[PDB]
Amino acid sequence: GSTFEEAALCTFLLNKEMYLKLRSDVLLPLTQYNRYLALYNKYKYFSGAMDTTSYREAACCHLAKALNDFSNSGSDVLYQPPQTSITSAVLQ
Amino acid sequence: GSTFEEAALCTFLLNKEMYLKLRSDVLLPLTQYNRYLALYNKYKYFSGAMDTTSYREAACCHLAKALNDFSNSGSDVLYQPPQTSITSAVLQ
Amino acid sequence: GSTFEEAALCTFLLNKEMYLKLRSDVLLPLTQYNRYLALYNKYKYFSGAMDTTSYREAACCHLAKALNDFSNSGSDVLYQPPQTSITSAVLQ
Amino acid sequence: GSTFEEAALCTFLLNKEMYLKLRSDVLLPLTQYNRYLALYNKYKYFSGAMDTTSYREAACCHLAKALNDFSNSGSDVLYQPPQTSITSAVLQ
Amino acid sequence: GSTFEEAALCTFLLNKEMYLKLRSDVLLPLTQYNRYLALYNKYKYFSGAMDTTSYREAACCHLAKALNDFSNSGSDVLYQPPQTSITSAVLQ
Amino acid sequence: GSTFEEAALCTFLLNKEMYLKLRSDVLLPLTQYNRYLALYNKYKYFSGAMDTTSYREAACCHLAKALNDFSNSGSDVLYQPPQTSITSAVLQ
Ligand code: NA
Ligand code: NA
Ligand code: NA
Ligand code: NA
Ligand code: NA
Ligand code: NA
Ligand code: NA
Ligand code: NA
Repeated sequence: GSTFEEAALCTFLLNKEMYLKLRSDVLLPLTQYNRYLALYNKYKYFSGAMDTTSYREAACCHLAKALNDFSNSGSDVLYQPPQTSITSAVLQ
Repeated sequence: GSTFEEAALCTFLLNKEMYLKLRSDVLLPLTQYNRYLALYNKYKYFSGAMDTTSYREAACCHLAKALNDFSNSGSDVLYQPPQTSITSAVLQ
Repeated sequence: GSTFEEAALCTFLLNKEMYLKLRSDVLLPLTQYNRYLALYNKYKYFSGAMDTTSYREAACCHLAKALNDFSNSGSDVLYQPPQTSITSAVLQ
Repeated sequence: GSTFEEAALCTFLLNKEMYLKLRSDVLLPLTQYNRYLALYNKYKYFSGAMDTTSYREAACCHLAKALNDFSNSGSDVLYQPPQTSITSAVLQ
Repeated sequence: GSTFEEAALCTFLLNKEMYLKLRSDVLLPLTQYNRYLALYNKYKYFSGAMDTTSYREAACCHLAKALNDFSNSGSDVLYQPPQTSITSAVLQ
Repeated sequence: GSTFEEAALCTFLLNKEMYLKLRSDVLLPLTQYNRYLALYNKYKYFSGAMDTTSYREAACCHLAKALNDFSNSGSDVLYQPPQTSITSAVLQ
C-alpha cells in the first residue's frame, strides 16, 4: 500500500523492524508482492522489452527485491531507490 | 501526467527546454496545475493541518511551484524533489 | 555543542554508539535539548508562523527529534539533514 | 582518458564548456568513444546477457551517451553517474 | 552573511544571477571574502596543520572559492558543499 | 580487487558481514591494504604535496581507512565515497 509505495522512493536503513513493517504492508493484496518480484528481473536486466517503464513501479520492484534478499540474510542493508532520469520521464 | 509526476521525483536542471516540456504536460487537465500550486503552501508551511500527506502529491506541488518561480525568472535552477522520510511513510 | 551542530548537517547511521555521543554533547547547557524539540514541530508543520528560519537551527531540531525517537525505539535509523533550498537561503 | 573516466563518476552540469573538455578527452584513442556508445545499450537494457558488469565501464558509457545526447541538443543537463550497488560489487 | 553561510551548505546551480546574490552578500564586512579564499587552501590541501576544522567554515571557503572560479569563467557550474563526516564531527 | 575497488565508490552500510567481504577482498595481494592506509593520510590532509590525485585511488584509501576504523570498533557505520569534483577531473 501507501507505506510500501512511499517507502520504495526513500533511502533508509533496511533492518528487522523496517522489514516487518514494509513486508506486512504488501501481504495484501495476495499476488501483490510476487508480481513486484517477477517485474524486478525485467526492470533491471530486460528493460528494453517493456511497454511500461513507470518509475514508481520500478521502485516498488527494487524494494520488493530488497525485502526478499533481507528475508534470506537478516543482515541490515542501506536501501536506495533506483536511479531517476529526467530524460527517461520526458520519453514516457 | 506521467512525465510531470515522474519528473517531480527527479533531480534535474530546470531550464527553458525542461520548463516547456513539464509545463505543457500539466496544461491538461485544466485545473491540474493550479491545484498543485494551492497545495504547495499547505505541504510546506501548514503540513500539520493536512489529513493527506502523499509524498508523490507533495513532489508534484514542489515541481509545480518550481515551474511557476521559473515562469517569472527565466533563470535556470537545479530542481530537487522534497526530502523523503521513512518515518513519514510508516506514519500514514 | 560543535559535535551535535556539525553532526545535524551530516547523513549517518544513528545507532546506540552515535546516540550516546550526540545526546551527551547536548546534555549541557541544560535547556538546550528541550528547546530544539520544541522548535522541531514549528520548523516541520508551522514554518509559516516563524520570523526566523535558520537552516542550521532547523538541522539541530531535526537531529534532536531523531535522538528522541531513538531513545524510545533502540532501532538504528539512517539520519538525514533536512532538505536544503538555495531559494530559501536568498529569501532571508 | 583520466579526465573522462574520473568525470563519468561525478555529478556535474553538462554544458558547452564541459561537453568540449570531456568529448575532446575521448577523441583518442579513435574507436574509444564509439565503443562506449555501443556498450551503453547493453548496460541499460540488456544487462542480463552481459558477462562483464564493471561499474566504472558502466559510468563511462552513461557519460558517453550523455555527451552524444548533448551533441544533438545544445541544452545543458545535469549529468549523474549510474546508480551504484554494494550487492552488485560483492556479486563480481 | 546568513544568505552566503546558508548557501554554502546547499547544492545549487551557480550562474550569473546566483553569483551576484551570493558575492554581494559577502562584500561586507570587507576582509570577509578574502579570508575565506585564504582558508580554502588550508582546508583543502593542508587540513593536517589546522587547529580549527569547523565544517560550516569549510563550506564557506568552498563556496567563496567557487564564486572566485566563476568570476574568471562566466560558465555555470553545479555547486556542492564539501563532504560531511560523522567521524569528523565526533573528533571536534 | 574489483569488489573492493567497486565498493569504495558506493554508499553502503558497513557492518560485520560487509567488513568481512571487503577486508577479505584486499588480503591479497599482501601489501595492497597497508599501501591504501599509508595513502589515506596524504589524500586527506597533505593533498597539496601529491603528484597523483586519482579519484578511484582516493576512494580505495577512504574505504581501507573505513575498514580499519571498523576493525577497532565493531560499530556499524554508513560508508560514503570521498566528494567528487568535476573541476578536479579537468585538472588532471
Ligand atoms: Na497492503
Ligand atoms: Na497532461
Ligand atoms: Na554540550
Ligand atoms: Na583521450
Ligand atoms: Na559489477
Ligand atoms: Na555581508
Ligand atoms: Na584481492
Ligand atoms: Na584528480
